[PDB]
Amino acid sequence: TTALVCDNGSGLVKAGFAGDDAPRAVFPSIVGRPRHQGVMVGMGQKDSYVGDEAQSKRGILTLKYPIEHGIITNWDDMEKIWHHTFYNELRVAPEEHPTLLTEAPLNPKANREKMTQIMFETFNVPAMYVAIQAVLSLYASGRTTGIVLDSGDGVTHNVPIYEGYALPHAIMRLDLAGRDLTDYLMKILTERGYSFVTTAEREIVRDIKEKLCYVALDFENEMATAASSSSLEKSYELPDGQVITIGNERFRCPETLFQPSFIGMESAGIHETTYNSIMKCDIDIRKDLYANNVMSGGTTMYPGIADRMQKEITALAPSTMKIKIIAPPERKYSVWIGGSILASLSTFQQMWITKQEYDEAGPSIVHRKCF
Amino acid sequence: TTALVCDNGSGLVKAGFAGDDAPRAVFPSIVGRPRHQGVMVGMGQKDSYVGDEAQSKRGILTLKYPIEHGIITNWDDMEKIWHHTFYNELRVAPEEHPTLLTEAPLNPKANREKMTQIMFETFNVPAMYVAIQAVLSLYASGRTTGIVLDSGDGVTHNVPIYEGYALPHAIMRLDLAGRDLTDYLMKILTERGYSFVTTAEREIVRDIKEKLCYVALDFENEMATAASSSSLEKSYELPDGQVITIGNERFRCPETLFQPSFIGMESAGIHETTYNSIMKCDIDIRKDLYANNVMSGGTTMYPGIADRMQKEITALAPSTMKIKIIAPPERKYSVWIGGSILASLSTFQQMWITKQEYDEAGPSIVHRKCF
Amino acid sequence: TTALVCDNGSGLVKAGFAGDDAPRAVFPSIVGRPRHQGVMVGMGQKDSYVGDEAQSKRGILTLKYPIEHGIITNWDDMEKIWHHTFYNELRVAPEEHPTLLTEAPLNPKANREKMTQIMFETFNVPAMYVAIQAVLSLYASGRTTGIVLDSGDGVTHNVPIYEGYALPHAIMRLDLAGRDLTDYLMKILTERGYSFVTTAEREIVRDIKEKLCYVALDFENEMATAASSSSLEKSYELPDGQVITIGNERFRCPETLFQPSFIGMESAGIHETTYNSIMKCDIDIRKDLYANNVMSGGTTMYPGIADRMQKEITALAPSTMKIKIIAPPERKYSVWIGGSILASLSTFQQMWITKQEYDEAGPSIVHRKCF
Amino acid sequence: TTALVCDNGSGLVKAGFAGDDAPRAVFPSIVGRPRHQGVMVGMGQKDSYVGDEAQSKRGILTLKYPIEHGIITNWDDMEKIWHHTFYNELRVAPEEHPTLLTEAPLNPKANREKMTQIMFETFNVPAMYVAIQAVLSLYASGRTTGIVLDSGDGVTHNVPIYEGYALPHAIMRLDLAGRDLTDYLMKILTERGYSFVTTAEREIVRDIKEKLCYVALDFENEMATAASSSSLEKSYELPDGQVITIGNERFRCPETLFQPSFIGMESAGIHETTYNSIMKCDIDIRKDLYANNVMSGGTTMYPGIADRMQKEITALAPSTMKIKIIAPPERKYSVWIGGSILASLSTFQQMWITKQEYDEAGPSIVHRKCF
Amino acid sequence: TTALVCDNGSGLVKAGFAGDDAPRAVFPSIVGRPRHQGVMVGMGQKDSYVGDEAQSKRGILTLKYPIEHGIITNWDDMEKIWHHTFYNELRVAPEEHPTLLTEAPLNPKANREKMTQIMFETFNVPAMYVAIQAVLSLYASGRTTGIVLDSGDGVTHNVPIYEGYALPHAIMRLDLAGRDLTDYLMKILTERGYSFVTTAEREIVRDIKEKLCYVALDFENEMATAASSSSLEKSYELPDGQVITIGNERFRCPETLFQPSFIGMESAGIHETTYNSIMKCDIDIRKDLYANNVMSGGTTMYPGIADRMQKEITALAPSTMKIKIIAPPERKYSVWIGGSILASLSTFQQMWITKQEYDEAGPSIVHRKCF
Ligand SMILES: C/C1=C\CC[C@H](C)OC(=O)C[C@H](c2ccc(O)cc2)NC(=O)[C@@H](Cc2c[nH]c3ccccc23)N(C)C(=O)[C@H](CCCCN)NC(=O)[C@@H](C)C1
Ligand SMILES: Nc1ncnc2c1ncn2[C@@H]1O[C@H](COP(=O)(O)OP(=O)(O)O)[C@@H](O)[C@H]1O
Ligand SMILES: Nc1ncnc2c1ncn2[C@@H]1O[C@H](COP(=O)(O)OP(=O)(O)O)[C@@H](O)[C@H]1O
Ligand SMILES: Nc1ncnc2c1ncn2[C@@H]1O[C@H](COP(=O)(O)OP(=O)(O)O)[C@@H](O)[C@H]1O
Ligand SMILES: Nc1ncnc2c1ncn2[C@@H]1O[C@H](COP(=O)(O)OP(=O)(O)O)[C@@H](O)[C@H]1O
Ligand SMILES: Nc1ncnc2c1ncn2[C@@H]1O[C@H](COP(=O)(O)OP(=O)(O)O)[C@@H](O)[C@H]1O
Ligand SMILES: [Mg+2]
Ligand SMILES: [Mg+2]
Ligand SMILES: [Mg+2]
Ligand SMILES: [Mg+2]
Ligand SMILES: [Mg+2]
Repeated sequence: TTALVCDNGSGLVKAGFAGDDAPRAVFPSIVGRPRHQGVMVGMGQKDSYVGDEAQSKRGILTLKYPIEHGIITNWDDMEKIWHHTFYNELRVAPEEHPTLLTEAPLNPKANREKMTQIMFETFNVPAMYVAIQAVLSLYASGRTTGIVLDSGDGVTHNVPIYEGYALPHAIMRLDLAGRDLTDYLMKILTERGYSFVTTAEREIVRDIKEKLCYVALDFENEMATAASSSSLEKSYELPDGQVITIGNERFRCPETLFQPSFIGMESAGIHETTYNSIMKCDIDIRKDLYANNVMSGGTTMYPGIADRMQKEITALAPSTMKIKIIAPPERKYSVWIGGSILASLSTFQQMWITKQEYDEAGPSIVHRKCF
Repeated sequence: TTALVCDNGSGLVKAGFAGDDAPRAVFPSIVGRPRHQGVMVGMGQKDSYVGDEAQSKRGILTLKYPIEHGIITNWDDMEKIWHHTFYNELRVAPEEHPTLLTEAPLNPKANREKMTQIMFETFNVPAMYVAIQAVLSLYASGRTTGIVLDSGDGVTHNVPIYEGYALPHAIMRLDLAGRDLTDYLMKILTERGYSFVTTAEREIVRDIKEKLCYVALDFENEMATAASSSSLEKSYELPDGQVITIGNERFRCPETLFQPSFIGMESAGIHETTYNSIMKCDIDIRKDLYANNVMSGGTTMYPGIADRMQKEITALAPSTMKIKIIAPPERKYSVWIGGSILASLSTFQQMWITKQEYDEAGPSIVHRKCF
Repeated sequence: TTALVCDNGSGLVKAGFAGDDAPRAVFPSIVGRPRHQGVMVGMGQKDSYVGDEAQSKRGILTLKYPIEHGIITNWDDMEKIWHHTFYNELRVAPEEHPTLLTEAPLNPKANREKMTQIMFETFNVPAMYVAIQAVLSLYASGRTTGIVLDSGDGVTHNVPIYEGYALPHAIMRLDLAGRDLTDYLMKILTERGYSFVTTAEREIVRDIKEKLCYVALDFENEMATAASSSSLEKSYELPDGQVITIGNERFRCPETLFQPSFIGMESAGIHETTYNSIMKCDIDIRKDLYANNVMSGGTTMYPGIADRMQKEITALAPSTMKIKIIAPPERKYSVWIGGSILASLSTFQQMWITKQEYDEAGPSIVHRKCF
Repeated sequence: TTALVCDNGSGLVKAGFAGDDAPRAVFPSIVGRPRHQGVMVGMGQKDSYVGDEAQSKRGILTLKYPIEHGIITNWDDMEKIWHHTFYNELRVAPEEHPTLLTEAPLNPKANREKMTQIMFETFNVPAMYVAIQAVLSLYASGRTTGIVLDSGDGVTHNVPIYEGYALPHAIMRLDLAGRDLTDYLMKILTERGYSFVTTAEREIVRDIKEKLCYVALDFENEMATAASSSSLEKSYELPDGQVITIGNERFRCPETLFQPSFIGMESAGIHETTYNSIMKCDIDIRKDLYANNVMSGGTTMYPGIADRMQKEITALAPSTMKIKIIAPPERKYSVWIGGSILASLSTFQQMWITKQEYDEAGPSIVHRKCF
Repeated sequence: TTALVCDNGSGLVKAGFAGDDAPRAVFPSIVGRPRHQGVMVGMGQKDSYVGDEAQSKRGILTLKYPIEHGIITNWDDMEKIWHHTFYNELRVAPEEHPTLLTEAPLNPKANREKMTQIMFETFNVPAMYVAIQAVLSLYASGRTTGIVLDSGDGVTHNVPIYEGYALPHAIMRLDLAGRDLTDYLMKILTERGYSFVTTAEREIVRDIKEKLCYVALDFENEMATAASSSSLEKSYELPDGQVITIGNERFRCPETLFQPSFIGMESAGIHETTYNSIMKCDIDIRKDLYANNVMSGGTTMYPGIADRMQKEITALAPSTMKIKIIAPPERKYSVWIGGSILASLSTFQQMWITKQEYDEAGPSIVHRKCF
């Protein structure tokens, strides 16, 4: 019965089977609650919508994510989703086969531990394993050496691996991610009278940025040219047919990844976060890391993110260092892909945590890391 | 013994049984009082006529409605009618079975509360329920999503429902209704020497408008073409054989629904009342509301009301929004039909307020709303 | 050559010049036709008497009013009168100067239109204007805010004006007027054997009521005290010296204005007609209207009409509202006075409809209303 | 000639001179248009009333605000007002001296830009400056550190300032404001049969809430005690002397500020809006912000708003944090007061935008922000 | 006018006068820059805060150290501090008297040279001298023989002195110091959801470790006992009242000094660094060094650092060697104390480098070392 791979991340959940080349089910990790009145209850109707069903009824629901900044903040809702994923969407009964879950590095221990508990107690998972998202992304590329820049709506992080050996001590992690980009866009659009405020509207704004936003190659020049009407300006058609003129914001929003101060984020831009994480490692390694900068995660789907990353990291490094950014198609699936690969590996099977094994050992087992 | 459905609205009362496809008894909610002399009393004769009996003797009675603008202004008379409805007209003894009553949203609480009191104290109703007229209208259509424009002689109102979930916060209500249309017609006909002034005459005028009036598709053009004698002009034959030439008024009266200022009504025309009520709701919903504009209530029987509504709402909305007005046959029965349907529902039975239940709880129970 | 002001109302015609403080000619709008035999024709003699000449020969003429309920019912006769007014009585040739005519609001359009036609075609009027009687009455008072209760033998009506701005939408009009009072008096006097039946006799009865009738302050008490012989009873001396004892009728006739049902008039008494017309207007206005109740028109010459009006309107209104009825001397001339004033205004001259202007434009021009 | 300070906000305009301790002229930013008929035009009379003159004639005008939600929606009308303010009401000729204008943060750029344009092109303003309302409010208090909760009928917003340094990144803004409170009150009063619907009536309702409404300290308990007749109930005397019994609504209306869902406002109550805005800022700052919660703006004149705010914010914060709400007298003038102070500052003079300076630079200059 | 002693180290600057028993001024060598917005400039306000003033305004500043790992990385900022130290904080004018500066051994020559330059060119220092921190520490103890383990937030180093004669050839130096401990603590606290990321927050974390951290005597046993809730766990109260539960980390952070690999530091723990530095020296000396292990510097304020150091160094050495660690009170002032002593010595005066002397000789003079 093989095994199930579930990219239970923030934003979207991507699930499919070990051995598949792509997730079979992709949908938002969103729980929607009937906003007006109470619910109905007596006439059924529903007091809870999940993912794409929440999207169908979006406008009458208060939308909540259970995961924020890579952390399961609302366990009740997350549990509800998990059920709705493989149990309802994939037509899978827990006990049929074991499953792979993921998380971003440097989470609170409790995040992983409680997640595990649920898999074994709420569900009948017959063996489970948790892996670092960035690591999986590298597996998807097939490389054994490089920097993984994994950036979603939850978190942005850098993992450094060299010839199969990870370097724990230099892993970087930022709260700065897609939701901050989204929130910033909601804010910045008030400059032109386009006030989005509800959770439902927030999702529209996300739709906008995923279609129109791009990374300024040279922000200064883009701002200069933005003083003149041009191809910069786009007309976004809303759900109710009214249209929005997007100007400078089309690139100013992505800009925040390189100038975090825009949103109050007292930090370094991702080009420096990356640079510095490389600087933290031995000089004997750095040369290779430079030429294997694997970029993945949905925020890296912005057009030009690779081009400008290349530009700025090149500027920071010595001119004699050759830098190469890897940015394949399907970056949005990279982690999941890695998972499919991982689970299909013969050797890997020894890493499974059997429910019984867990029951015998207890919580702490989920942090073991041999490979 | 099933249950009784009673559309106890202003204007007309339409009663029949739960499970019927149409009301069995339809008649005016009018109380007539012998105008000349006193009454008779000693020789019987009668000091009160109701509905169709008042119509028979119309010309010697002062006619009063007990309900005005959806509010039971004269309880004595309304009580008298209720008796005369099911007790006399339908041949029903209260206690045989429970009954469904209706009202327009945003009434004074006392309207519902006192009505309830009477059902349980004056009559022996063994369980009673009150429903919003617009909601019922939507049930009659069978849709779960849309705008209900319910307009009678009492009030005009807009209710927005989405996929089974009502949106309380955006319900609109106007005093502007059929009696204002009627009163205006009485007034406007003095332009041609046709002065109607009594309550009895008022009813004639109502008869006129229900036969000849129509909604101008393009009011301006109709006024222009009205400068020439044509098919516009009609000869109405009065009760005593004298005839009336109706001109421009044939459409100028319905015009007031779109230009309320004609009667001093500082408001927005119903095309804007509708438009705005949609604007009040989330952009994620508006698209669907546009395509499910359910129009019902007797004033919507004017020929062309749908055509022009379509025209003007289309003009207000974006050209990319598809708008569809639903305007079935039997719009005049829609609310009652919905009631028959509602009462026939198995689930619905839990909503009944048992007389005992009321007696135990008290007044406030009539505003509970779970479903 | 200034201009001519003509209060061409029902009952009496009052004409004088713009700038005069009172009409120069006042006489009945009555056409009398030799009742017995034919006429004479061959020996001249006359087949038509008008106004005061008809009064001279009253007893051998059938008297007809051309205007009834404010409407020119008999154009032939009205035309004849108009000639006899300014042409014969005032010694004026049409073309010397323009003229102001009046009418009660809510007349049939044709009333005004045909009147206009005659002024320009039968006569040589070099510019003409028609004004609402009530409006003019307010001008005579000099106020810019108030209720005008204008009541003659033709009609009774209420006009509401606020700070120079009329409120069309709340104008009230009743058929109930002086001729109904007169007719009722003719009828009620048969109780004591004083049967008046001819048109000539009708005029006597009018003379009676204009001398003896008064408004009961408290009708109930007056009826009670009327059971005892007192100052109530008066001896009216007829044209032939016989005398009439008037009792209760002396106030019971005016009573009908407050209890219209007495004459079959299914309506509200004038105290409620007034009250309600105020209720029809915005709460922000009503307070002022209460304190500016301008009463005018000949029927308001009954002693006590103001006192009782005050009483009953006060009762209807809230005790905190201050009510003041204006009832100057010369109420019988108020409309005409207003006309004199109006015509003397510099600004007003732009309102004249030049004969040529009319000829060019046509009928419809008489309903323009800019000021 | 000093300078002019003009709190050109929504609702009311408060103008006075730099150095004054209070505005000299305070009046509604309302434009009224003769509702019935047309206007008059030819006889003058007026086709436009502003502020207190519109209040005088309130009942015959359609009242419009030009500013809605802090945005000048109707420039024609706003221009008209500006003229009527200092030009007519204060007896000031533009060019005599420079002026200070204000606006709520996060407005559309065009709001400020167009406003500027008018000051320099329509008027002869010799130097102008625009400031954030909340900032000015803090200046009025004299503090350099704190939270400014500025809430009017337009918008509600939170600004955080620390030791003279603003924190742009954590400014909050809500549409939820006084007009929503007012509109809600209009609606909620239909429960007791007090239907207010016109723009004129809306102003009455505002008058009601400004006199009777208060903030429930414990809403639940107030609702419980509201089941019994008590001091809760008040008799409001309307403009026409009729009285209104206000019950639960007297506090249920203010309740919406803490439970926005009441009006469909999918948001957080102002106690959480405030709390969260503090949470958005560094832990090293939060302690001070807690003890300097400066509340201002006219909606904060509701009795008990401070008491309950204190209660709920205290509950949300840790028990060890000391919280202090500043709520001086003259909260309604706070912004203007700050303006007077600001303009009187020597240093501040460098911030003026000279008309010439603007003409040379152009639009963008109005968003400069050095201090 | 005596002389000034300035422990211009990383972390804190401790200044006082030659002859004093303790520094008069102690404050952080931190420069803070207004993080949000720009600054203010025009209204003054300040664009730079130093030490305790930066602490006052901590939360709105980006905090930077100018010294890192014992090296003045940012000269601009360090210069600024020096001014703010004696010039502003101590109320001293440079030229009043000569001054003693310090540094950690094995710095880049330029560190000392540039520092000197500034003292003579930026300031008017009339003679200056630079001494090795460890040497001074030994002077403070009063011993002439021993190992000085001087460990601050900048660097950790070992100096060996025997009977007044230093042994240059065996001086050890590590980057591993207090900031690594601090940074590690920031990281390790994410295990329990306590994410500190800003420079301001970093300072809080430092405050935490300086209050709660201690050195595990037996790390293994502490980890074992840490599996059970006990006295290990502490509740730290943050600046905003929220509390933090510190567990294992309370000793795991100090552990890194003995197992540097925890932070990627491929080195030997300080117990072996010390041991080995002794091994590097002649067997005829080692015996004495063992009995005079002078520990100083702020990181040695962790409770138990002496106890465990004793334990582990004893284990490494032969059982017959007597080992004694000196760990007086005021270890945090040791270097400065030594400086006060040094400057007060008569003989020592010959070591001063006169400004003129420097000007004549040039840069190289600062590395002379006779005594
Ligand atoms: C409508 C929408 C996007 C499309 C806007 C429309 C199609 O285009 C415009 O009309 C531009 C037009 C505009 C153009 C030019 C100009 O100088 C001043 C204003 N924007 C406004 O007026 C603002 C008015 C407004 C109210 N608070 C605000 C807060 C900030 C900014 C604006 C507003 N405005 C459209 C909205 O607020 C509305 C209502 C706000 C939602 C919650 N209440 N917005 C929305 O509901 C969502 C769907 C976003
Ligand atoms: N076309 C796109 N352009 C930019 N960002 C995108 C695009 N599609 C998705 N994203 C962003 O990627 C994130 C969602 O996908 P993903 O990053 O895979 O989520 P997660 O990594 O949390 O599973 C969001 O930030 C989303 O907006
Ligand atoms: N043929 C018609 N054309 C227009 N209006 C009609 C017609 N028949 C009935 N009406 C109007 O509908 C109202 C009466 O029916 P209805 O609206 O159902 O009353 P209610 O809704 O109050 O029960 C009146 O306004 C009536 O004039
Ligand atoms: N003394 C009076 N008392 C009561 N009514 C009078 C008196 N004089 C005239 N009227 C009434 O006024 C009307 C005639 O004058 P008027 O009202 O001015 O006529 P009109 O208004 O039609 O020009 C008649 O109803 C007449 O009886
Ligand atoms: N006594 C009061 N109680 C409550 N609210 C008030 C009171 N007086 C004024 N307000 C409200 O304050 C707003 C008007 O004053 P203000 O808030 O200063 O307007 P703005 O801030 O837009 O200038 C309105 O919401 C008004 O109802
Ligand atoms: N109570 C304490 N416990 C542990 N370390 C401390 C304590 N107080 C200060 N320190 C550490 O000492 C260093 C600061 O003082 P110090 O070591 O004298 O600085 P420096 O030596 O650079 O002048 C920092 O590492 C600081 O955290
Ligand atoms: Mg991801
Ligand atoms: Mg109906
Ligand atoms: Mg008259
Ligand atoms: Mg304000
Ligand atoms: Mg040190």
